[PDB]
Amino acid sequence: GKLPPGPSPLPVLGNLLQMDRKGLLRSFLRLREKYGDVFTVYLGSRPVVVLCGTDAIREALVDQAEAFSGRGKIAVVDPIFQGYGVIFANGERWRALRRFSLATMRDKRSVEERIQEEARCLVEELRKSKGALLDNTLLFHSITSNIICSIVFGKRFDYKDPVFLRLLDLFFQSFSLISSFSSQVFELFSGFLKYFPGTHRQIYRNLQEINTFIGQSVEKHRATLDPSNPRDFIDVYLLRMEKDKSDPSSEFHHQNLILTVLSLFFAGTETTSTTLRYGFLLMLKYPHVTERVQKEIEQVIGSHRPPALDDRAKMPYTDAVIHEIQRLGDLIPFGVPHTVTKDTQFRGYVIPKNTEVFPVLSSALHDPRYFETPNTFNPGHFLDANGALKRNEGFMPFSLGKRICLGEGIARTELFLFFTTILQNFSIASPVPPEDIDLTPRESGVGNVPPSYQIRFLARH
Ligand code: HEM
Ligand SMILES: OC[C@H]1O[C@H](O[C@H]2[C@H](O)[C@@H](O)[C@H](OCCCCCC3CCCCC3)O[C@@H]2CO)[C@H](O)[C@@H](O)[C@@H]1O
Ligand SMILES: *C(=O)Cc1cc2ccccc2c2ccccc12
Repeated sequence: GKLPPGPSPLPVLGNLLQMDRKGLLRSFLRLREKYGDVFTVYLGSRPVVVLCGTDAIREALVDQAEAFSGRGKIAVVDPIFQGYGVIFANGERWRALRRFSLATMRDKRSVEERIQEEARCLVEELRKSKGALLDNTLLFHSITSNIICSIVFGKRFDYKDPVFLRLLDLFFQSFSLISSFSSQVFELFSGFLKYFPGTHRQIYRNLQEINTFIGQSVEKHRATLDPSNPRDFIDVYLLRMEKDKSDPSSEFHHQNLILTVLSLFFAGTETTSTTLRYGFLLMLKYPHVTERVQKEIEQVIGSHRPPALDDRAKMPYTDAVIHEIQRLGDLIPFGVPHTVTKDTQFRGYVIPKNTEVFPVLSSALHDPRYFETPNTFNPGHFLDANGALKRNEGFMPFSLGKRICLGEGIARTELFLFFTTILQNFSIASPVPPEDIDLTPRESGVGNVPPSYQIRFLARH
């Protein structure tokens, strides 16, 4: 017995009265001030253990990896996934799906070359605009999704493709709704609120419309399949289904196929797109940073050949900028919920099997032990005296352990290549003066959404 300390819950409302009106994160952080780095809060009738500060998150996700390798539910999307797909699977199912998903993408065209192709495509599209004002939200969604579309469907979509844009539109307005205050209220009281209209029904329709698109893509694949030459993620999955016909315990069937594909879209598009969008807002607010990036781009890569992934090792400052963008961006602030896979002894407290655990990544990315000024943009957080890249234990935007972001490599490959290839060909400007640029996110929840802004991409001759 004895859970981490916490405020006295009510039978139904849990700790509702102890919460902050600003959000779940702001509630989590306010309770840390009173109860410390590891506490219990009751979101409704269920208890969750919240983990604050670098040291405590590492003590759980790294030191007791297996115990904290369990995935928790998110109320607004569970109806879609229902424990199927790689993100929300558990036990043997997750282990199977994740291993497959790693091994599949770990090896036609490499993921690096696909990203380079999208980079080239983006630069060509940005030249068209001829240095006019634009909101980069749409294009940043397109490129990120086009990487996943390349991995999954075995091709990419033109930026002004209407069906692509329509399904992109609805898929992305889903993240806006997921990160809303209303959806956070739904997290606590889904048991009652599910029978009533709300954001959750819209998120339901939007994700089902994509599941439907995936479903029929799977069928186009099943019908154009060449076993000798699997073109993408789906083909490899389908061939795996054939190999596991006789095995009754195989997880490689329809529901897992559909929802793993969505999972790769659901996870591998938005935050990447948002990180890039936040990136350029900071790059507008700090032209001198941008200038030493482009200076480093010039020195290492040139202005002729496109940037490649082995240039990163030779570009510590740009790498430090990217790290710092990711750190300050803080796109998944209270992380994605884990559960303990068994009864777990932790920091003198005992966490009962299947209890939900919240690794607050914001409290780690803003840890004053590891960063001088946690609230100020400073690529220097990741630079030593020699101007070399410097690992920082507080840096965990992809979380840690067995559940670490399955697509870390891909993300950082996207981030690097997109940032460098854009800034190689383009200098940036905005009608808003640097010192007048606001960084406060438009929405804050399980995802942070940076405010929308106008930007110029001016070709460099
Ligand atoms: C800006 C880039 C990205 C960031 C910061 C990010 C962050 C995260 C975080 C915080 C988690 C939760 C891990 C946990 O349970 O603690 C996660 C999980 C996951 N991510 Fe990402 N992500 C990014 C992009 C991607 C990409 C490009 C992919 C692949 C296409 C991807 C695929 C996944 C998957 C499959 C999981 C669940 C893995 C599991 O539960 O075992 N993500 N990511
Ligand atoms: O090139 C023309 C031929 O290709 C067609 O493919 C269509 C298909 O109808 C269809 O696959 C496609 O629509 C794709 C919508 C994009 C969905 C991807 C989203 C899913 C996740 C969230 C964001 C991206 O549009 C394609 C047009 O390029 C069809 O196969 C034919 O009708 C047509 O003759
Ligand atoms: C950024 O990738 C957004 C995001 C990722 C994610 C990854 C795994 C599980 C759940 C995730 C999210 C849930 C809710 C909102 C955003 C995300």
